[PDB]
Amino acid sequence: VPPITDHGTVSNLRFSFSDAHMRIEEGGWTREVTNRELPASHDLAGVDMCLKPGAYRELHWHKEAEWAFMIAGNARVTALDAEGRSFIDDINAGDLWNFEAGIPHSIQALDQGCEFLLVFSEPDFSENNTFLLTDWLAHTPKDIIAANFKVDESVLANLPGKEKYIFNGEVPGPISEVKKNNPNGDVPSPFTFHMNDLKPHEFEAGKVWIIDSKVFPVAQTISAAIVEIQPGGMRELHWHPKSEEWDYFVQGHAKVGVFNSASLARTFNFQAGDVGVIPIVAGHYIQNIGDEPLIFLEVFKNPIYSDISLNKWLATSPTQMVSDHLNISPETVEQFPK
Amino acid sequence: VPPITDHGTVSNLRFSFSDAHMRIEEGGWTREVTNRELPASHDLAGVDMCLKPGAYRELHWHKEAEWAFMIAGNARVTALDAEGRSFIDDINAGDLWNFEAGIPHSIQALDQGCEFLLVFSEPDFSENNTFLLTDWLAHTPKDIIAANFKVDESVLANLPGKEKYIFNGEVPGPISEVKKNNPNGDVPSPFTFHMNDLKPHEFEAGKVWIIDSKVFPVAQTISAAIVEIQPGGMRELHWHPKSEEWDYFVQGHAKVGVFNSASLARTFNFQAGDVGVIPIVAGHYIQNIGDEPLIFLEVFKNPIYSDISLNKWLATSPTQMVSDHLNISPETVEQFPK
Amino acid sequence: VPPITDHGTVSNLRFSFSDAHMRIEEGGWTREVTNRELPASHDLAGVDMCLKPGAYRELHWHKEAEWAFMIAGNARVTALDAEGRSFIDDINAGDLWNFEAGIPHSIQALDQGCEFLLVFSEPDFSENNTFLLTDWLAHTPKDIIAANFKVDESVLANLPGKEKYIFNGEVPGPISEVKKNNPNGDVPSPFTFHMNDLKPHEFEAGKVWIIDSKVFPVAQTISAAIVEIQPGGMRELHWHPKSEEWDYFVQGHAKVGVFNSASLARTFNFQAGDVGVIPIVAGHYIQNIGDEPLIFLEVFKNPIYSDISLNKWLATSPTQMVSDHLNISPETVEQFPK
Amino acid sequence: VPPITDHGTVSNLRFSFSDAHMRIEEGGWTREVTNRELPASHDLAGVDMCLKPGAYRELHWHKEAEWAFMIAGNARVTALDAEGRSFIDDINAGDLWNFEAGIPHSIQALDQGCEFLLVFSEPDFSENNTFLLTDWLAHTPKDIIAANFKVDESVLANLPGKEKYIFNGEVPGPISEVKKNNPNGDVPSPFTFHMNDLKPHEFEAGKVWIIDSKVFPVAQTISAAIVEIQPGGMRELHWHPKSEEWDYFVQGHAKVGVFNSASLARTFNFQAGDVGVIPIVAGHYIQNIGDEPLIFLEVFKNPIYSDISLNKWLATSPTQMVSDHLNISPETVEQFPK
Amino acid sequence: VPPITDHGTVSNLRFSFSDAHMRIEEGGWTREVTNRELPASHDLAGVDMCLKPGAYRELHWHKEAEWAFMIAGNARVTALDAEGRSFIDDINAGDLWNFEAGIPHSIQALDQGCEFLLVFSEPDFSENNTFLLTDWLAHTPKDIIAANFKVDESVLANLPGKEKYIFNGEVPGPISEVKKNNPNGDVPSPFTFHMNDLKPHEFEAGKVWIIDSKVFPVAQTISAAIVEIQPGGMRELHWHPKSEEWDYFVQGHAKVGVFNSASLARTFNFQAGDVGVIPIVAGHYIQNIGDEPLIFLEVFKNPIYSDISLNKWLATSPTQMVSDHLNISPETVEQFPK
Amino acid sequence: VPPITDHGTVSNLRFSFSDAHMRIEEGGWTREVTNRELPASHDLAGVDMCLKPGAYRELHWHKEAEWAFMIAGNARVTALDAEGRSFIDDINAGDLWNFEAGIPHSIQALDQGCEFLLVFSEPDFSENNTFLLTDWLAHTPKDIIAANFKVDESVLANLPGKEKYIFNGEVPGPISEVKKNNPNGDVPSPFTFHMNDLKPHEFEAGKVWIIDSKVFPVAQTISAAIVEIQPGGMRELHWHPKSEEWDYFVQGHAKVGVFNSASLARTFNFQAGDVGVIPIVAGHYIQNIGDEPLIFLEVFKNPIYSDISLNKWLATSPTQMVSDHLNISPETVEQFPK
Ligand SMILES: [Mn+2]
Ligand SMILES: [Mn+2]
Ligand SMILES: [Mn+2]
Ligand SMILES: [Mn+2]
Ligand SMILES: [Mn+2]
Ligand SMILES: [Mn+2]
Ligand SMILES: [Mn+2]
Ligand SMILES: [Mn+2]
Ligand SMILES: [Mn+2]
Ligand SMILES: [Mn+2]
Repeated sequence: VPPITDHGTVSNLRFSFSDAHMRIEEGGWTREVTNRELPASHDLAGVDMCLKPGAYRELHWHKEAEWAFMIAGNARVTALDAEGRSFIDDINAGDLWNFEAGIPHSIQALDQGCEFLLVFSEPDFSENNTFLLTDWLAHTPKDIIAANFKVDESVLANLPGKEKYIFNGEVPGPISEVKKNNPNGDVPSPFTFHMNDLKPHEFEAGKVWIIDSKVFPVAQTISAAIVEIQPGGMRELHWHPKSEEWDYFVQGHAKVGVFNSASLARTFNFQAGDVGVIPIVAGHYIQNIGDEPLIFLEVFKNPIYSDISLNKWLATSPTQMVSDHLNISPETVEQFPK
Repeated sequence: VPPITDHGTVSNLRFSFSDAHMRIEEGGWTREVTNRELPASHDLAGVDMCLKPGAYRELHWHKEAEWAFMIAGNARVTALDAEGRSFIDDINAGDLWNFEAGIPHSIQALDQGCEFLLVFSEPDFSENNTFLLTDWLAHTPKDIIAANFKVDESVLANLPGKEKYIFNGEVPGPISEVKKNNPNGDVPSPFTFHMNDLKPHEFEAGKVWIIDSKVFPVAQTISAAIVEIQPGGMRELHWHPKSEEWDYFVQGHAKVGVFNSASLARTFNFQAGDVGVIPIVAGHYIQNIGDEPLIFLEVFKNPIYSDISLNKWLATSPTQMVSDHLNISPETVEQFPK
Repeated sequence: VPPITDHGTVSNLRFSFSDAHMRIEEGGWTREVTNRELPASHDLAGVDMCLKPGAYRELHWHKEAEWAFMIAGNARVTALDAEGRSFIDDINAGDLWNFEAGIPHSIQALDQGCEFLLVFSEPDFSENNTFLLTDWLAHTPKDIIAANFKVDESVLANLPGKEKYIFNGEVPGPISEVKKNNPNGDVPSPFTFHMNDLKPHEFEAGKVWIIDSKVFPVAQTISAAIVEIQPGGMRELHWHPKSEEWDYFVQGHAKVGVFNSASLARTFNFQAGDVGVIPIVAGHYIQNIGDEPLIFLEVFKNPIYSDISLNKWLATSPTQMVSDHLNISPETVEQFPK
Repeated sequence: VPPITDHGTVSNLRFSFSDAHMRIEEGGWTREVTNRELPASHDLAGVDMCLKPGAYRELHWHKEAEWAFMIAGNARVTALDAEGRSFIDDINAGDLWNFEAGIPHSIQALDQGCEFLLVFSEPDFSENNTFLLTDWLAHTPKDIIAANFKVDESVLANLPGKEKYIFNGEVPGPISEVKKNNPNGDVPSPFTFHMNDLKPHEFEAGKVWIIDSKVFPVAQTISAAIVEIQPGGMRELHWHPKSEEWDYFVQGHAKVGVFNSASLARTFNFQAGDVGVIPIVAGHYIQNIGDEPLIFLEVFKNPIYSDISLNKWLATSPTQMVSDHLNISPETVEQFPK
Repeated sequence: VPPITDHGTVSNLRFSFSDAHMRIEEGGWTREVTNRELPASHDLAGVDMCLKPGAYRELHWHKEAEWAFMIAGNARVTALDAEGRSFIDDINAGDLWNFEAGIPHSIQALDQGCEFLLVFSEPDFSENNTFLLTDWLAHTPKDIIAANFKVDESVLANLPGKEKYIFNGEVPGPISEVKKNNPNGDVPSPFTFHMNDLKPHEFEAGKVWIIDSKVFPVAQTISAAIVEIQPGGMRELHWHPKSEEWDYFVQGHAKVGVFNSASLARTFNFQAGDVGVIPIVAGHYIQNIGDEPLIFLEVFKNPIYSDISLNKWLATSPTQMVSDHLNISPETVEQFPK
Repeated sequence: VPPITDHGTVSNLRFSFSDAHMRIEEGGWTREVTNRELPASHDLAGVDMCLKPGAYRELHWHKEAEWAFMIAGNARVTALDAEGRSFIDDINAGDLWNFEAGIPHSIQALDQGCEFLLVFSEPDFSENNTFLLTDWLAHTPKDIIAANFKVDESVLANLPGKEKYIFNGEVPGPISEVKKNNPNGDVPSPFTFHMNDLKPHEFEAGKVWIIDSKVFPVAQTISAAIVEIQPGGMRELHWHPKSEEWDYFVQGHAKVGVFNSASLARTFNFQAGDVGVIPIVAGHYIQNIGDEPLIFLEVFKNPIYSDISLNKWLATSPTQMVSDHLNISPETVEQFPK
């Protein structure tokens, strides 16, 4: 039963990962929520990926930018930038990584295994359309690859003739034991973000970690806010002035209300496996309706996080004006949060 | 009777605000010219709005950016930026304001009433599709609103159940009396521009006030030039190398000739209240053909104003080249203004 | 007969200037390759132009940005910027010029005649739809032109009533004797790039000059790399992470291999007159299959050049990782170029 | 001052031919209203053309189908169908003609001169991009034209090198003196409709002539209704179930009210020479608000005319239903016109 | 856990009505599945609507065509065609109705209440964007309505100023005593289809009712197949050569396998509330995986039903060919069903 | 060197099959020309296919329609229609076949081998995106297929795990000994057209076979004209009033001149392997400039062939009109061909 205040035609704004197709491979599985599942999304698409301990996410690159939140476990990522500088790191649950457009990279689960959420900067992304190393070489002439590698063709007899995508491997050693020497050195700012290094803005019902370009300098395309709200609390009525919002609910149960313009309003129930979308500058709230902390990510195709809270808007507006607006006494306006 | 020099298929570039449907409300009226009326417009849309003394344009926001030229009267504007800092000011005829995308604001006419022109950073804008405070709260559950405001549900019984848009109010007190304290402070650069602060570039036939981001720093999306051309004068043949041009004619009568590419040319007569469009990098002139000084706004979806004049181009081009081009002697080409 | 490793549906990527329609004029000829010829090109379009000694390319402008490589001969360019500062220079084979959007300019061949390649910042550009001075003036009322020049209309009796486009003239004098005085002075950074000022990056089989905004400051829209590859040489396997690639072969014979995503691969034979396109972030190689040096241009709609080589990528990647990927031992992997 | 019952954003639906550019030629003039003037039109475009006595509209053809209503004067039209069959006729004020897609034809005014309205089956038509006989031959090699006509090239010496479009001529002789012999014979059904052959449907306030494919068999693409409404009369509330409606107001002053769905309503005043558009299945009324008979054409891109009257709908609806809907007693519902 | 025989990226093809937002009214409720929920749907949109006894679905029309399947209960429909002929009928569960584009109609539940499925001839339809009688009259001037009904304005004082959409009423009397006298008579063929008049085609695993234009003459836009499959049964491997398929599952549990081209295949699990889509000419099967009979609707935007069965295709094909294809002996090919 | 009469921007209208990628399979080869090679084509796409004697083109179907011309050799086709009726026939060079949308079919070369041209009813077609029998079953679960065929899964052990597309087989026996029995019988009209059954209309320089739905009833989507032009002859100036033209040149060298509207004209040379495009209603000619007869196919997405010749148009127009048009004498006009 929807609220008495819902009205008009608003698109579906919710899709569960459990309704997504499961590509299962030895060493892990993958599934995605794209604009082919949720057409209200115009900026971002999400992939939920899981790797068994030591399993590879095959070396690859793509036209889109990658933003990743570590759901569980631990993993190692490697990458190379456009100036020939290399990057290597290990991360645990709660951490992020970020590869801007066309930056090649790898992921390998460590002893714990891993599950992570990836966000891609085009709404029509697909994991089955990424540029894979083994696919690339499987479709390059062996004389050409031999000339490139400066070796003889016989050495390349056992190159795969078909991609691996996600495949099993052994847990690697320590970084200092595996890191390869590069005369260009490392990338000047990490492609990774370790989350204890940031402390969250605390509000009444919970906490918010804001990770944008001002916190994570390489993240020039996608930014996010990790929100944790205790039971009975609520993310207050607000909107984002610059961009559509793309949500992934990590844990808990929420009631989400969205008001587009023109008497348009809809309310949805979200839970821990769901992706949601808030249209651009649409006014919305997210209320905890479960007994455990509600954790989710607001993600945006925008290097800068920004939002606007209704309470703040009214607090800075002349009191007689808000009173004439809301048909409530100035005295009662004066007691709203500030 | 068009000039014999006109040729080819050129879109219509003229539309009168008097030919737009007028939304009249208790306390004011509004009418708009968009790509639903002038499809040659690809960047901007115009709104002509009128407020009775003390009347509010309801607290609201939109996805688009706002640029406003004050036609008549006086008014007060309030706003809040993305970092929580507030803004309040009074403006008179000739002044400007600017709200970048998603910045909420209110307008209240003062004792004189006011008429103003608003320009929006999308060609398909509509005043009837704005995000209104009362609409938002009318479509939010009352328990949710109460929890947000941290008050009891009964307090919100007299909340409007329907938008106000433009409604009557009493002329407010002085800012020094009505302003609210904000621990975040004021916005660092005003959302307002007082036009007496600006000196015009003066040429033979008139004056041009140029207001772009180097003059009006918050205006990062839309910039403009106010042009006044005396009787017998002309805006010389020129073009803008980076963007389409959108005109509003304040006063006077003009003959405007536009040359798109490929032997396409069309001539229009404009008068006060007309909206016009010059295609991107199209060559054009604007001649005063009336008894009175001609005043209009050239407005652009571009942070930097720029143009290129024909006479300057020829004066800097080698004389033999201009001579071979125009079949005119070097001596008289040397006679052109520089 | 295509290689066994090619697979799938890849668009055509090759189009010959010899297959483009030739507009012949008094004083020169022109032909173009656009997405009306090569729909896989989404960013840029190419124009091949030839001018007889002393011949004019008519004074003109366009919405698009111009990046030009001088194929043969010598020529003079003139231009004017938005701040009223002028530019004039002479250039030889191998030199470049660049006029950003809407910057008006002219070209005149010198004693040798000239042939040059122009690349434009929209894939649907057209040489037959540029903004011509005489086309403009032929479609402006003569009273208006008279007022603009403030001459009497008698002087304008011989204005062309029709474009000239490309017309004959005398080889002009030295810059020092023909240059016109401009109180605003010259442009602060040249619209020209003399290739003798830049040393090539040299690798084993050849050389490449990289010219982008860090080398050629006015070129904020288009960048390029001029590549020369000795017989038996090859441009090593790589991709461009940010942009589509647009190629013009100057001289020689090449075999070009392209790997799009999803096991998509195609091989092409390219020749002296040919235009090619490599899709965004597509992996590719370019092998010289002739006995004369292969010269070509990689051009991009991007102010910064960027690429990533497979050799460097594997070089910076952990050896066990590369070995697990490619089904070859660490020992032979340790033998790849770096 | 719009009715208080108007609401919401409705496109502009009115455009006056007097605001369209007038292409004037020796022997006549032309002007058009297309989606470049009235973007709410998605099906049809209008042309208002005037020919001096004996004047030709040049032999031509186009991709679109044209429907013509003769406003004043008399004319002769000729055409050819796809089976090699020819057609020739004379027509007067009030008469129609119809040329399906690609059917070539000519128009020549007779002694009175003529003005006529043409309607075209694409909203983006323009008269300046029609296929002209002289244009065609002016851009065909003269040897090719010579071989085609089986003649030698010097008779083609005075072939126009440029179109004629509208040029002067002598009022031709009688058809029985002028008709050329065609072994394929005449077309089986005339490309013309003489309006005196048609009985009007008579209603309370006026007359309706309905001409669709059941009446005018060749007009398989465009149909129409000529409506005349007496002073004080009204075109009753109705809608057209299958297509958009395109109007030309021949004479009088009208108030036209349009209701799209979702509480969207707009009201316009129309006068002679105005073109209007009613969106698909939109409900509308047309009231005469002048003292002279209101005459206009409702035109549709549809071979069959159809409409549905509100009064008829209510009369055929169960009385308790109409009452339950309108909160009016059965006693009153039984009194509506049926 | 998907089958291994699945591969590649196929859009989501399943959406549950229970995940669609519910519009609740006094007397009924509504919910829809469109391409805002199911973007793979390119032809049709679905509405699940339920009415309380005596409740009206308001008199209305829409630009799209309506095809309706009666899920439960009984109801009365009324309509009017383009020739002024009337229609009224009652239907029970399992029956259909059909209103082509713009045909006005009403629905009123009888004593039992009703639930029905509506399918509309555009994928972006919306129940909240329908043309309602009262919405229309609420936005028509009262003087205009007074003239239209030929009554004085005092009678129209109680006209709704706002839509009703779905509202309560009394179960009406028999058609014979409530039917209104229309001098134009009844429509020539009913807008209704009583399913007991049609015998199903029987196959061993179930039954198929095929309803297209040859059986239901007014239904010229949408046709359907009602399929019932016993436990252990299967709708054999087949495709439809001319159209997309739009599915609504009435009862049961199904496993549906879809094979698009190019090794793309996906399998879904369907049940009672679900909507599905089969892309055009895609090969598919539907297996009953429950204990109860599986009942569903295959619906098409196509007046004629068509399919092609794999078994028949192979049976009519030369056995040497089928054997050469499938690597099966001829004798085994000879025992496939035919 | 293009004619003096060419002018303006025309798309490229030519592409050679020799420039298309050739997919080689044991037993044959295939290559295609689509809008990824020739973006001016908006209706049709071409495939050039060659099958070794006895080789199969795998059993398949597609969304688009097939119209095919037999270039050389002989072949056998099989198909099944939507009413369960089967078709089988063998054909030789010069014959056609036609399978409407979604009609499944097979091709097998006979003793001679075969090469044929296929034309498809969408411009973005690709042979590598066809629905293949083995692809379908290889991506269908084998339990499902076994239940479908009512066999044991053991039987399905050797089903391919991958498409066959083009594979070798033995040249089959006579139709009467291989045709399978079908209780529904054969299709009422053949999907094949034997060209010896058609007499060509003979004109002066050559012959024309016109094959459309009035000649070839199953061909309701694509029609064609086979044109043979003797040396020194020419296909006269003409245009097609209803559709774009798609050409394939069987034999010879041609000069083709195309006139779009608005002074747009371009001329191309076509030869033995070329595909061409003529825009809709564009006026054009095709002249033989070789020493052998020029044979080509004009193909159209239109069930009815139609064209309009300039000579017929002028012969049927009043002579004074043609004379005033062309500035030619009435007597010289009267000697034009008729
Ligand atoms: Mn990745
Ligand atoms: Mn938010
Ligand atoms: Mn300007
Ligand atoms: Mn240029
Ligand atoms: Mn490259
Ligand atoms: Mn015409
Ligand atoms: Mn009407
Ligand atoms: Mn309905
Ligand atoms: Mn089916
Ligand atoms: Mn032709």
